[PDB]
Amino acid sequence: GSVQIVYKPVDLSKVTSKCGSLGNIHHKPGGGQVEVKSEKLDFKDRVQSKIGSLDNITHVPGGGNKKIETHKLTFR
Amino acid sequence: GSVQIVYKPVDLSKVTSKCGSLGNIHHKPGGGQVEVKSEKLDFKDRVQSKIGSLDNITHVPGGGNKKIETHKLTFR
Amino acid sequence: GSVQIVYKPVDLSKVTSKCGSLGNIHHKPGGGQVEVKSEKLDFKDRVQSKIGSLDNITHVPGGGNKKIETHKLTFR
Amino acid sequence: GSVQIVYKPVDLSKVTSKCGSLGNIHHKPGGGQVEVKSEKLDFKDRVQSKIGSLDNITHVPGGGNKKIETHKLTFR
Amino acid sequence: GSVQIVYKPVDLSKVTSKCGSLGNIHHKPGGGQVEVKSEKLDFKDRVQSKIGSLDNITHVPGGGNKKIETHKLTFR
Amino acid sequence: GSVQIVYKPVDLSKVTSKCGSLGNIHHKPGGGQVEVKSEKLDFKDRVQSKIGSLDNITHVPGGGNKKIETHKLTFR
Amino acid sequence: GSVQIVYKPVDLSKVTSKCGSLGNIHHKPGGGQVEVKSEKLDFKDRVQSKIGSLDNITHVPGGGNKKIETHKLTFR
Amino acid sequence: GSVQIVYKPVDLSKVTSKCGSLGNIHHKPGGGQVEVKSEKLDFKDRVQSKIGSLDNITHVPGGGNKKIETHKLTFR
Amino acid sequence: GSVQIVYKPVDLSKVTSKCGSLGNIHHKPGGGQVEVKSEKLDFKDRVQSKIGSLDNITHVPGGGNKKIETHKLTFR
Repeated sequence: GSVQIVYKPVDLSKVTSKCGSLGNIHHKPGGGQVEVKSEKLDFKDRVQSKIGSLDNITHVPGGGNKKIETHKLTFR
Repeated sequence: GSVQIVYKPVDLSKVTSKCGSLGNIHHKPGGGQVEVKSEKLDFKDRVQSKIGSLDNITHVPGGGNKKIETHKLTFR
Repeated sequence: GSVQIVYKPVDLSKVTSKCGSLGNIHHKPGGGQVEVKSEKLDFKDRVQSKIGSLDNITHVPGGGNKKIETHKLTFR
Repeated sequence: GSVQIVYKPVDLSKVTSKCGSLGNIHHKPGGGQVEVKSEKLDFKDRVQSKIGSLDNITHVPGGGNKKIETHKLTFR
Repeated sequence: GSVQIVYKPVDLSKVTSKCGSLGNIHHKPGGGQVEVKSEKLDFKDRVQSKIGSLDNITHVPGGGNKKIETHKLTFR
Repeated sequence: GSVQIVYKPVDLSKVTSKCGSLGNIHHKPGGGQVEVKSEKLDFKDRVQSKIGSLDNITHVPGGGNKKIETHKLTFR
Repeated sequence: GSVQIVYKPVDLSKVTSKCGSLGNIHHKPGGGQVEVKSEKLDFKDRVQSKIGSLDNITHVPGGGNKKIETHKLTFR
Repeated sequence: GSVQIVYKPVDLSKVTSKCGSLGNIHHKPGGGQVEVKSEKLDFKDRVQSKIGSLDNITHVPGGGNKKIETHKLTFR
Repeated sequence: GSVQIVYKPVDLSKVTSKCGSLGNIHHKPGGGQVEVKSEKLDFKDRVQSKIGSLDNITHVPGGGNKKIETHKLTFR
């Protein structure tokens, strides 16, 4: 039939931050082990994997603001 | 038939933060173990996985504001 | 029939940050082991993998702001 | 006076050990911090000292037997 | 006076060890920070000292037996 | 006076070890970090000292037996 | 004392068979599958193992008679 | 003392068979599959192993008679 | 004392067979597949192993008779 779909989302939004001095941050990790013992790995379709990782992250963004959007229109 | 769909969500919202001095932050982890013993792994469709991970994160964003949106319209 | 799809998402949005002095950040990791013992890997289609990684990240962007969009229009 | 001293301690003793297989010893310390914050130090005569130290000792002597003697004769 | 001193300690002693296979010893320290903060140090006579040290010792002597003697004769 | 001293400390002692295979010894330190801080130091007589050390030792003597003696005679 | 053991068992026995025509023997099994799906095998001390064996045996001895003996004399 | 052992067993036994025509023996197994799927094999001390064997045996001895003996005399 | 051992087992036994015509034996197995799929083999001391064997044995001895003996005399 005479099907009609209008997709018109209007976005005027704002993500903002104000900060003074940002600093004097100390990160001193004391080491330590990670250990993974296994047998054969068998990953198939679309698998996402992380094994035995050791991370030490210092992340000091002045802003660090995030806006995430996902506009979707499926028709069949 | 003569079906009509109007999708017009209007967003005028704001996410905001104000801060003075941001600092004098100390992170001193005392080490320590992570340990995983296993047999064969068999991940199939769309599997998401993490094993035996050790993390030390210092995250000091001056703003750090988050806005997440998911506009969706499915038709058959 | 006379099927019609209009996709006109209007975006006037903004991600912003203001910060003063950004500095005096110290990151001093104490080492430590990562260990992964295994048998054969058998990865097939679309697999994403990380194994046995040791990371030390210092990340100090002046802005570090992110805007992510994913517009999608699928038709059958 | 006409003093006489005979010092004739006779030692016929034995310290002994017999051992079969000695092994399969594991020592896995997880790191971690040790810290000393102070004022002026003023150590004097005959001191034996350890300050803020982190130690890991593995000692597997096949014998490890100890015999200690201290013979003394003071005359005035 | 007509003083006489005989110092004839007789030693026939033995320290002994017998051992089979000696092995499969693992020592895996995980790192870490060590810190000593102070003002000026003023150490004097006969001092033995260790400061802020991070140490790992593996000692596997096949024998490792010790015999210590200290013969002393003072006359006045 | 008519003083006499005889110092005849006979010693027929033995320090001994018999050992099989001596091996498969592993030593894997994970690194680390060290800080010692002070305003300029002052150390005097007969000192043994170590500052800010980061030290690994593997010591596998097939004997490693020790005999120590001292035979002090003082006459006044 | 004068311990004595006499071991003098007399065997005069017979194992016997008489048969006419031995034949018109058919062994016609209808085939068929054997299937074993597994993971890693980890056999240690004294293991005796068979996996997936398929046998078709036709055994037609004209006699097939058996006599088994085990004479034993233990002294302490 | 005067310990004495006499081992003098007499064997006059017989294993015997009489058979007429031995024949018209058919062995026609219909084939068939054997399948073994596995991961890594890890056999250690004294392991005895068979995997996937397929046998077709036709055994038609005219006699096939057996006599087995095991004479033993142990002294301590 | 006067220890004595006499070992004089007398064997006058017989294993015998009589058979007429020996023949008209057919062995026609319908073939068939054998399949072994695996990962790496890791065999150590005293391992006895067989993998994937296919056998077709026809054994038609005119006699096929067996006589087995095992005389043993152990002294300590």
